[PDB]
This record gives sequence, C-alpha cells and structure tokens, in this order.
Amino acid sequence: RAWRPIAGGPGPLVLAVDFAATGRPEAAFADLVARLDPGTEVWESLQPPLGTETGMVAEDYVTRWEEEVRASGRRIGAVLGFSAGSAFAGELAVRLARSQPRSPRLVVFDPESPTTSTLYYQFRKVVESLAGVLGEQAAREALAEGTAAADRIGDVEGLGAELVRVFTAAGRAACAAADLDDEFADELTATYRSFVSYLVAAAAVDHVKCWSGAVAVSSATPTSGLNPLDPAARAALVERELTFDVHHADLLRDPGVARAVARLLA
Repeated sequence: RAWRPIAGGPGPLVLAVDFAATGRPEAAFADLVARLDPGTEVWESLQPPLGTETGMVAEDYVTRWEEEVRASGRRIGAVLGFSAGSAFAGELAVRLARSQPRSPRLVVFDPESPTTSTLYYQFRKVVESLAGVLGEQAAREALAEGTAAADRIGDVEGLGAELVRVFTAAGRAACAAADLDDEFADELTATYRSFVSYLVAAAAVDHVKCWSGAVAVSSATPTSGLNPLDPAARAALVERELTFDVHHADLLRDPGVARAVARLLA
C-alpha cells in the first residue's frame, strides 16, 4: 500500500506524512497519536517499496498517495506533516480542498522545503551516526566527500544525486572491508537513496502555495522548520504559527504539542 493505519476508528480520517525510519532520533507520528484522544483514525504515509522510487517525481509520489485515498472513499478531516513531509501534506491538503466539499485542516510540524543545506546537514548526521560501524576513518572520508560535493553543486536535485553516489560508494567499500554484512549494506544504501529521493521530490512542491492555509507547529531548534526564516517571512508563509520550547527531535512526543493538536483538530 501507500498508507498504514497508526491509530484506529469507527468517521473522518487524519492523514500524516513523514519518512518512516525505525530507531531514528526524532519522535514520530506514533508518539503524537499515543497522546491524542483514541476515536479518530490516523494513517501514516508509506514510501514506495525500496528502489521503486527511482524514476518517480513529486507528481508520482502525490498521485500514489491521493489515489489510495480516493479509492477508500473516506473523507479527510486533517492532513499532518513533519519536516519535509509537510510539503507533501500541503499538496495533498490543497488537492483534497478541491476534491471534497469541505477542506481538511492542514497542520505542519517544523515544515521544511529541502535545500542544498538541509541535504548536507542530513548527510552529515547520517554519516556521524554510522561512524562507530563504518569506522572513524571511513566516516571522515565520506564527510569530506559530501562536503566537497555541497561546496561544488548548487542545485537540490544534483546535490541529492551526488550525496547518494558518495554514500553508496562508502557503504559498498565498508562492505568490501567486511565492516558491514552485505545485506545490511544494501539496506543502508537503498534506504538513504529512498530518503534523498523523498526529500528532493518534497522540494519540488510549491510550498508557498500549499502552506498558505497551514497551521505550523514550531520547535525551538534554530536550524529547523520556519526558525531560519525572518519573522516577516514566517508570517507571510503560513496562516498561523504556534511555538514550543522543545527540541525538534522531541516535538511529536511533547504533551503540550499533543494538547494543542487535539484542539486544532476539534
């Protein structure tokens, strides 16, 4: 499928868009739905089966998600997104405002439209998290290659492509050194490739159009979501911005967030 249920119901449905990654440091929609009222059904977005995202553009991702919703016959009461997922949530919400008699609520959490900086920051955190297993020297080399890449390549799709080349090459080499089992290596490199594919596709969404009716929920992490933008730019971009003094990685597990979300969905 393209959607998985993460909370049950009888009723209008809530959609939630994010990139699934078990063991990631950031709280997930599952943490948020644990902290909501139990009636309302919530579905979380699934990525294409690994590798099959190659050759898909943003339109292909959105249509895949949209058509499963159309086929269900269900009405959508709200669309949620986290981080880059906020771009796809905004496009789905705008399409559902057109396809439904009543528009869904759109709530976006640290919304991001990925740039060359966010592709590079992410690559760094990935490589740093694997240093213990790739080994510190292999990790150094990957970081320097990705750094070179970000210094040379100015567009988002091109940088994404090369970072996936660098990472794939680093995983293949760690495998050949026997520092990684060769199924662990394949899964690692396929998953990073799926992630960058998702990010680059999310960047393609017209987020200025799609976030004009969004309520944003913002952490305190300066580099996350709307925080790098100046005040006037944040106010121009979204309909309303709630702030929370919590780390980006804790946003979806915060009880104050959950309480505010329940009121926004009431």
